[PDB]
Amino acid sequence: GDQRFGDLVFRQLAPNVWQHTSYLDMPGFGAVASNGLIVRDGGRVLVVDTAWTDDQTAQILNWIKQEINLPVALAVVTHAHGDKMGGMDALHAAGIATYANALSNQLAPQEGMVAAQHSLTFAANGWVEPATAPNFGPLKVFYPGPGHTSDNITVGIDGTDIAFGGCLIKDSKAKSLGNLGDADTEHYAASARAFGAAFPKASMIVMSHSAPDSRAAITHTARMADKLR
Ligand SMILES: [O-]
Ligand SMILES: [Zn+2]
Ligand SMILES: [Zn+2]
Repeated sequence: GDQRFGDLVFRQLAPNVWQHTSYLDMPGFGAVASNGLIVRDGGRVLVVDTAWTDDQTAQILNWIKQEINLPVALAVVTHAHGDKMGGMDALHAAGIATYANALSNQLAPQEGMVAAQHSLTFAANGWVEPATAPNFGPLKVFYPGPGHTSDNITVGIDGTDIAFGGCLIKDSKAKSLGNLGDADTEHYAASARAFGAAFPKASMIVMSHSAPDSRAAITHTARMADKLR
């Protein structure tokens, strides 16, 4: 099913929703896939997450030009690590307005990333403060608490069965929680469960480093996270 386009892979998940996948060759971990999303909302496109690098992110935009040929109205990036924010300059060179958690933008420089141009803030229940998320279309942005990182956010796609956990969530057969270098080991389990609770009807869980899975990804991730505390 998957479309190969240069060194990236694109898979349609639902009407109007595609998964983008990019790779980085890192001894110790093989060629590491990272996934994000592309959403068509009528006459515009929305992107969730960059690729690892600026060049790869430019290739995402080239795939969008070829396959959709509509403007990319905005991108939201789900925390300040390179698999999610490595390509910010490519977005900015393309004139795309970029959004991230306020805390991601503050952490971006120390993580070697370029901040998004706009900051999202969150209400006490975890839902994005509306004034900070203009024109988000079907993207429903939720801060579940600290986990994979302090700043990690998640995104549901209204009108679909899809919720994106980014690097917070691992698939139901995952043998570890992957990169824990910036993790909050105390709060991870709860944050994973809060993601699930925010998007109860989402039966397709999309994530950064596994193929899409059932909601067993959420329960399994949270059980792996229980053991870090
Ligand atoms: O990451
Ligand atoms: Zn990360
Ligand atoms: Zn990651």
